[PDB]
Amino acid sequence: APILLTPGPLTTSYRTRRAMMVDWGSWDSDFNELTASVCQRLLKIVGGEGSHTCVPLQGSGTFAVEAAIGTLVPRDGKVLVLINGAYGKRLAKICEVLQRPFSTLETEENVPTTAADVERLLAADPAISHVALIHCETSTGILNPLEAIAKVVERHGKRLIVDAMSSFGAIGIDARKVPFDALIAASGKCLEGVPGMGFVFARSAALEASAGNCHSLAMDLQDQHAYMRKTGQWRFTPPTHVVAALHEALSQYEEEGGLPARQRRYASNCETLLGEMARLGFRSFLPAEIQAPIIVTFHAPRDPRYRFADFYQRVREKGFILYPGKLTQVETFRVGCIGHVDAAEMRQAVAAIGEALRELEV
Amino acid sequence: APILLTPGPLTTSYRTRRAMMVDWGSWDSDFNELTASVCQRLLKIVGGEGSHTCVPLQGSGTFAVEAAIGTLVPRDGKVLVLINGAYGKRLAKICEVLQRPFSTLETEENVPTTAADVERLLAADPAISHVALIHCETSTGILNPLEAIAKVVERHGKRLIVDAMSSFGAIGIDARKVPFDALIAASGKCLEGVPGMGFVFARSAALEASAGNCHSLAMDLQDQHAYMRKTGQWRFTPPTHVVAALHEALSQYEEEGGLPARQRRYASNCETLLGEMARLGFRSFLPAEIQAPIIVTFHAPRDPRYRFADFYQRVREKGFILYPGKLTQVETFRVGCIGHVDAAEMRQAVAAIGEALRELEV
Repeated sequence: APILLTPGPLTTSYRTRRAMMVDWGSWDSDFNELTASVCQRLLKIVGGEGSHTCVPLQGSGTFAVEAAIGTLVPRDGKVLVLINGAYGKRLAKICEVLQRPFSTLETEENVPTTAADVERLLAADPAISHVALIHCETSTGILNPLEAIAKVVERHGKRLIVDAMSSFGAIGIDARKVPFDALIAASGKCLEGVPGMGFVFARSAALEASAGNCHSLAMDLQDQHAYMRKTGQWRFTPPTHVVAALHEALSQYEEEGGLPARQRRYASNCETLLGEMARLGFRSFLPAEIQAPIIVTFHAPRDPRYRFADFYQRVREKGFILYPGKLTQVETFRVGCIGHVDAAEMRQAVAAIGEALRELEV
Repeated sequence: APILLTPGPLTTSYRTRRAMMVDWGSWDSDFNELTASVCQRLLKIVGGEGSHTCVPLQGSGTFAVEAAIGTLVPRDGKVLVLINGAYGKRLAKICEVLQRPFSTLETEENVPTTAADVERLLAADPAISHVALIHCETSTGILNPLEAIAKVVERHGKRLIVDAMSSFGAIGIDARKVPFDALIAASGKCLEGVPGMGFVFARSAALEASAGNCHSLAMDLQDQHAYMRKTGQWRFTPPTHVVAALHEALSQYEEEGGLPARQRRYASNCETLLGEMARLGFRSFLPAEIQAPIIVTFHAPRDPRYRFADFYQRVREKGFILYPGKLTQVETFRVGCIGHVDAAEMRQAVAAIGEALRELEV
């Protein structure tokens, strides 16, 4: 099994995988307990103990992003979508599919979404009800300044929907300090669970009033929450093994020292990565002042010999799975620095990368 | 870990769980291969090699049922929903939420949906475009006669959407003999995978023409299929470990002798169950002539001492998790006979049941 240097699904600890060796009953109180501990550990992290509720959902994070747009953004609401990358585009496609009146702020891939340009467009038309953005655009690993953007959004009585899939668990987000109606994350990223379940931190009072709003049965967070309030059970088949794994990964996250411990490791991995790759002659697409310690985009070698598909295949053989580029304009590739990986796996990865290239991109 | 005598999530083999000990890359060709083998093994079973395509989906089977109603049933289409149980009700809620013009045939819980009453209502109004039903209502384990109903539906140029979640893998369904536009199943039932992914066998030509129809991004089987045609990849995060488990469970299903081998075991489990429970003084809710070998509903003991929650708890301690009743009118409970369980675990379960009751329901 190669190490996965991707934005998830990623390399998980074996504790994490062990947890899946157990079959649970979805009706069973033990599983009801498991579910509740997961929700409360999650709600603990985001700092939403008083004001929000953690609604878990089957499927990927996109499922839960849609679920949140669907259940919280009303029929008569306009959303500003910030779109500085691929995740941002998905937000646009989701509002459209839900035919939700919406408006787009595309700010190109190499530069952050600014509080400033969010300010002007908001001032224009009080029509807009909601603002939606991605915290970390994994397409390039740009970190958007959410705290600056949240404050600017709140200052205008508009409401924030934050996609924190790639960043939740690793970049500090505190609910009482970053006002939002919805933060969405998933199981298989910075928390280091396996993939297969999403969750939404929704404001208690927004969700309670959202009864009937959702365009979807399966993705109705109000119906989901209400039923789970009542019975402690999921409406529909839960992915039991995924929830257990996430519970166990949450155990490890707490043991290791929480967000700061997870952030320190990733920041360290991010450095070793940039450090070693620079020493190979690689340029990062982003300079350090904007670079999230989640995933690094690197300019492809100019060498007319360079083939990503080749380069990927040789590095796999040496025990490391990298990630393709996602930019239309300049050829690149990506290396994650997250999951159950330390500074020393990073340098072995770069050393492998170097070896792969010497057969024969120069 | 107790044995799960439920309709799933259920007791899985350990081969199945072992498969999850591996992290896969969603972009990785190995995982692309894994995904394709799963789809083709699935498409093989339902007999849809020539006419249908297996679209896999994240989340539970309900997610894929919605996905199929959403992507295949047009804006200008009326659906007849057959509703002889809880699964049937969900179908009604889904068409409503999708605001799909629809109509209901409720036939009570103890008697099958008949080809005859489907015939009349169809003749009434050619408005109806689609018919939807559950093959096995797990609420009672009634088997609906789908072959009789399919033929009656086809005979009227209407189109069938079949929820086969509880029955697929164990009751014979052949595509060239049972005309349908969509059969939906999931990973965590009669196939004995773990839960966490759905799939839809959609008619090749219906799905190809469904471009844009879906009410959902996440649940758009056309967009999902098209993208997977192109890249061999899932649009969004796949639950890699779930797909691997299902692959491995599909391996075992093929080794053991396919549908007939799976059916023989379950029919045998079903007998031992009925056999032993009768010998305790239990009455099944259904007589043998209608009873699917999936799950058995049993009349609760009349004894004013009887408490399901108590009865459940003691049987758990003895290594068996049963299932609550789901009927509004008469008190019952349910015992599954599916998953990785043989005739001899069935009799140990009944013997435990007997023991649990002797402390002190009489």
